Amino acid sequence: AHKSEVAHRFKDLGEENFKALVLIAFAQYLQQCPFEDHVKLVNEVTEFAKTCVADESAENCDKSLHTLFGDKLCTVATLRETYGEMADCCAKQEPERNECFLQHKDDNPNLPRLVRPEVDVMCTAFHDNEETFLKKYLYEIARRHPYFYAPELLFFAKRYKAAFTECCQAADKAACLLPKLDELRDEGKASSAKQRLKCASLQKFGERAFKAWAVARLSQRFPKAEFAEVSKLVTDLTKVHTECCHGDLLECADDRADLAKYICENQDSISSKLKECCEKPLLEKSHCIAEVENDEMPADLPSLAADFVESKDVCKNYAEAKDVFLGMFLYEYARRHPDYSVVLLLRLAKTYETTLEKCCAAADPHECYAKVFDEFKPLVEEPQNLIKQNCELFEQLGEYKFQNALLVRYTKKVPQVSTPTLVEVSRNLGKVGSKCCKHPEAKRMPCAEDYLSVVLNQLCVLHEKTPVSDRVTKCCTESLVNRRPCFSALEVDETYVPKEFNAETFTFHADICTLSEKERQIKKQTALVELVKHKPKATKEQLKAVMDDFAAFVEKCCKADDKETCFAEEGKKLVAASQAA
Ligand SMILES: C[C@](O)(CS(=O)(=O)c1ccc(F)cc1)C(=O)Nc1ccc(C#N)c(C(F)(F)F)c1
Repeated sequence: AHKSEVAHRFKDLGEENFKALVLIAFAQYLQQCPFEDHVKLVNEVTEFAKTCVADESAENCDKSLHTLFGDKLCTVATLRETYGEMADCCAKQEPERNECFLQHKDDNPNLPRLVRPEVDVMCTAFHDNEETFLKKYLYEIARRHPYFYAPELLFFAKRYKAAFTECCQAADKAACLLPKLDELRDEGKASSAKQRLKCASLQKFGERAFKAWAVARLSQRFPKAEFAEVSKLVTDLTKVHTECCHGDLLECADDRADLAKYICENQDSISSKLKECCEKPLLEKSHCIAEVENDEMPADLPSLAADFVESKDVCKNYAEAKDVFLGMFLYEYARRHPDYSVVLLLRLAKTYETTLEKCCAAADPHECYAKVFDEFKPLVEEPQNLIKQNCELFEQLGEYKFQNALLVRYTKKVPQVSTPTLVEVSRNLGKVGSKCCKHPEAKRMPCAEDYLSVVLNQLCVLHEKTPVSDRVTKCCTESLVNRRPCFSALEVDETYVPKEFNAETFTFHADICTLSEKERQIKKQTALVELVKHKPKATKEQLKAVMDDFAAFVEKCCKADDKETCFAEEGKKLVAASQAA
């Protein structure tokens, strides 16, 4: 092992990525902390790290990264008045302190909306002080996204920098800049959500849950690779994410760089698709390897029957190494089905596992588990149908109206759920329609189903913060694999007593005329969830009336050029109609 860990990571990562990764670590633990305080702390930690590189036996150079980083964070976090119960983490020592910070990560920090300033003013600040502009980005995203995959946030940290470098020198700065920023915002929300699911799996369901997931996905991605190679990649990938999820970001970034390096040096044994990625710089290389197209599978792969049902050693091999054998099953089933969602492949492996458990205790196990693959049929057909059915509804409704349909459905199922959580989750589910229905069938399932997992997990973690519905808690705690059907099965809450009516939540203001079309949609969708919470028995027919009427007076008052009287009177008609009943 290494004398001085901060020295080892400092020299392995280089100064620039060290400081950026420590700034993220700090920002993801103490989300409410001001930017300038975090930068000062990172500066001190970094100065110290440099004394350790020069001399590894200097005073505190042999402490853990968390002891070093923890103490520095607590110089500003022991402040209970301006923060809160983050002060109690500083009453603990490692490793209990880090565990405390991990458990206090807030998925919905009460933090200001991030308003985007004039392209002209953004561009001025960028040339003025480049480094600080980019630290500000790192900081703002990390405190709002406490599980953002740190190494990818650095890649995320290299691209807006490229965007600003290029677009601030363009003739039309805004035409260059905005679509690049819009695309980075969306893909960043997708990245965050994707990583929250990896962490939720690791932290709540264990390393074994995560590995089976990795075996399934990497076997689809690298179908030419040998099981022993996939297994090695799974081990290295699992160690990387366990570290980031456990707040060991320096180690996480280092072990990821090592893995991308390993992958590119063993390319002929992994995938035929890695060529271009492996010529890119470190950050875009790692990103490219992570998003790479599936390799084409080998041509005439055998049936899998002779290794997993017909063989006389099926029950013996399972007994002697349950986990690598099932891993082998998942490797072989998943390589052959890039058209199956990861979550479907994990269900198939569980059904095979539960079948061996029952049948390897029978008279002749072979006669018991003989028709095992036959039982996969309804498991396979079921996602296919939901997706066919749901994509058809999408085509006749369009994204926006599709979202509204889910808002109404999901509000009736679980009306106790926070309104901003219902809006976000339904809108994002509605984004499955756009992103996945555009595909031919055999590509649809992984796209639609694996993305639902990401979105339902957001629902689970947002609801976990302040739980309000036992049934959501149940679906969220029961399994990972069984989450989508546990949610689909939920029926309309009859027990739910309607909400009283509040004028304010259905009264709008002129400031809505200044918002983008999208924000204005989000506003109407918010009002729509509140409508259903007020009258949950209302018919789809009734709903569309108040919706179209909402649209007309938004239309009418934004073109009324008066004294907010438009948004007042039309907000008084709703207050009068309610006081009357
Ligand atoms: C004017 C400025 O505040 C310059 S800056 O203070 O150095 C800064 C840079 C990046 C930030 F995310 C926040 C603040 C700025 O660029 N702010 C800003 C605010 C919100 C968003 C968003 N979304 C952005 C963007 F660069 F990310 F678009 C930038």
